[PDB]
Amino acid sequence: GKSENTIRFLTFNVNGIRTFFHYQPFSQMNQSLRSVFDFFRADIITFQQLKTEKLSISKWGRVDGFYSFISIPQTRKGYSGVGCWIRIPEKNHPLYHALQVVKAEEGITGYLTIKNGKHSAISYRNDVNQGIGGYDSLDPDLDEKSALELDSEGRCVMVELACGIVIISVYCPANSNSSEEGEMFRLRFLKVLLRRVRNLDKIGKKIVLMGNVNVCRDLIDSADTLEQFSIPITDPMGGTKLEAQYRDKAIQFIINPDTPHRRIFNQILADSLLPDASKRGILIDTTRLIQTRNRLKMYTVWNMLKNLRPSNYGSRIDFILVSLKLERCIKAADILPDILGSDHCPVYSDLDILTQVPIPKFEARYKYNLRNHNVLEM
Amino acid sequence: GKSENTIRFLTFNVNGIRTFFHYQPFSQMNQSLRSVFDFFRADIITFQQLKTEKLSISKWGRVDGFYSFISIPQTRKGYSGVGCWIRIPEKNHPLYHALQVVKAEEGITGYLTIKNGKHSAISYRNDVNQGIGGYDSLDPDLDEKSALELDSEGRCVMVELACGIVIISVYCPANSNSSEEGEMFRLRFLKVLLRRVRNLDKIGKKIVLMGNVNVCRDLIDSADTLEQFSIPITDPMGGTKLEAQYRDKAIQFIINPDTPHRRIFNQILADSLLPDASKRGILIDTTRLIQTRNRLKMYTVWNMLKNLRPSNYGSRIDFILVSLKLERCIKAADILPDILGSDHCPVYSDLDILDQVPIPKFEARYKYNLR
DNA sequence: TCCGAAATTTCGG
DNA sequence: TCCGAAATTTCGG
Ligand SMILES: [Ca+2]
Repeated sequence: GKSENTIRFLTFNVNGIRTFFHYQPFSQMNQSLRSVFDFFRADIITFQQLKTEKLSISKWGRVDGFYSFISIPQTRKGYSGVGCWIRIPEKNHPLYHALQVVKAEEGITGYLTIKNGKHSAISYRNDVNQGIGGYDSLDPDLDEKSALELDSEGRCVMVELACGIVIISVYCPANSNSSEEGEMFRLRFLKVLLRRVRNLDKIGKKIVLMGNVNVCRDLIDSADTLEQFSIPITDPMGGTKLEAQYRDKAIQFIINPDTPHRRIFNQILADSLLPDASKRGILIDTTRLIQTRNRLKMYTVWNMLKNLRPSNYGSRIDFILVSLKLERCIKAADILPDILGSDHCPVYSDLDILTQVPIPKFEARYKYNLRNHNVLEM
Repeated sequence: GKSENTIRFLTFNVNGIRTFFHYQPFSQMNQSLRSVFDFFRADIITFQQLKTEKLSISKWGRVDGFYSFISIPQTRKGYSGVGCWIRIPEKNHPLYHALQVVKAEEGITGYLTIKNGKHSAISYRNDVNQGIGGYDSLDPDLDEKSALELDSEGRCVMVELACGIVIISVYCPANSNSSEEGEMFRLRFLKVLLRRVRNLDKIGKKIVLMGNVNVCRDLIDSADTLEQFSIPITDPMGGTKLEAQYRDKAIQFIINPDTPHRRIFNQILADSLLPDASKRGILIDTTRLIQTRNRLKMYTVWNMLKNLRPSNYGSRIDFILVSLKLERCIKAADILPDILGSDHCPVYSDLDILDQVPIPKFEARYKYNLR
């Protein structure tokens, strides 16, 4: 179970929020996200790949006892989409002032807009009281046209708490078709994201970056590559010995020039296998911290398989990454591969952290005007 | 060489039956389908994508010694079109009573009509002595309008023999423009067709499904996808080694939710790569059975505009599928990539059957009113 | 006579 | 990467 006064972060690539509610035990919960969140005993939850539409936000955006922040594509339906939910504790709770949401933002670039008046619209970069900040040079040749296109697929939601913690929930592109246009989009997204994180860290923000990064960081987290190199997994807790016996191949997995995204992602992890990780990384893999590097077969995705978790198959591309200043707060971190309903499994981590501000305009009830989703609309 | 009890099935996406007669050796046959069928020594033949018109049926629908069953669009000329031809054996032949055509049908839904009199027509679903059967719930919400729309492009011809064999000749939609409405039409056509196959199989018919399915079943039948995954082909007979090293991509190819037509086609294949194919599928890929899964680059279509036929870079979308009840009959099966005349190549399979009547009204002489 | 539940087969990933 | 969810077939008062 979870401790009494810790915040449980939960990430889950549901691969269709409507479809995941068709599996036990969630099929018994009448499509109630509140029942799901109480089932996992979670307080800050992010769901990636919602595959939803604006009409359905009247259901996923109103959760009793929670704040809802949801980002979907502007026009394309049933594609991508990220949601983040912050539990509202009671006034007599010690984490009441900590879990106060002071800001909320959509995207990584800051060029996305929020309703400002009748026909007016202002982006997050121009409003310092609503934008979280850290937009200082995310890319060398980044104009508004490319930044809006980079944020056009509903892949990021940002939430800032009163205790100075910025939660960044991402569903990074995967480039599943192996195209040149898709690979450049993937690399540009990752570089802008990690740069945005580095900017917020210099300002002094405690950063929790979690979600589906679609990047494998170490060789031991790739069932396909371990079979390609004929490396047998005999000891389920023999990860350190495997990385010592195959030190050369473990490093080649990261710095492989055919896969620069693996190198870019490792360059921000302080606990990376690269020797100079502690001199350049600022984020810590919470799951690898608690489970250690000995645990093998610690996979969070089994592509296209929602009903079974086969052996010798799968990867780990779902993470909960925290700033160095939050390493001393990690009390628990694991995965839940027995949960069915998606080709991904949930990942959770418990952190011990221990005037009024209006609700941010990006809250789902305001961003999507849920008070008007009535009969003619539905 | 073939025995006396051997039946040669042949399928060919001619892509314009008039244009296919321009190439060797068919240009010296004076546009005689009888000469073409004798050239292949074939007994049951289906040509897809005829691109003909009602005026020209008087030639393609009157083949000496053959029954002719041709389906074309109602109004659109030079588009789609399917034809099936059954050889009429002599009375001194052991397969004379087996090759008797007892029924014939147009389309997959049965909602199409047939001539009955003067200003009065009846569909195949209402007449039991003309319809083949198996119409029981082919789709959840299928009305008369959407079904006739599904059978409006002349893409299917069904023929039932006296020995219980039902030959289904199809030219399934391809969705070339890659539109949302076209993908739904393709998916609904493929679902209704395969459901009609399972219904006729439960009734007890020995089904032979052949034609242009426009769907790749396995990764090894797609030069495009093999190059996308950066899978080189060195040994032309190393299909088992390729599928073993790339087992993940081979299975993800079948169950990929982004390409559901590949999943739907696989569920009816008894020889599908999935673990439950033996209990779940009812059809056998004759070409894959005889050529085995080792033969790579067994393509039946190539992009002519990109000149990919010389290098044998293409796909296999043309099949001859048979019921499990006909499994022990398959004596030979191969593709014929050396035959010119189209951007596809023919496919054949030999079945040993080893086992008068009024001609159906859908025959070409009755359906299109021939003198 | 509608109703539903167990048993069974088929489906999608 | 076989497995749970969906559909259907069966059974009976
Ligand atoms: Ca709780």
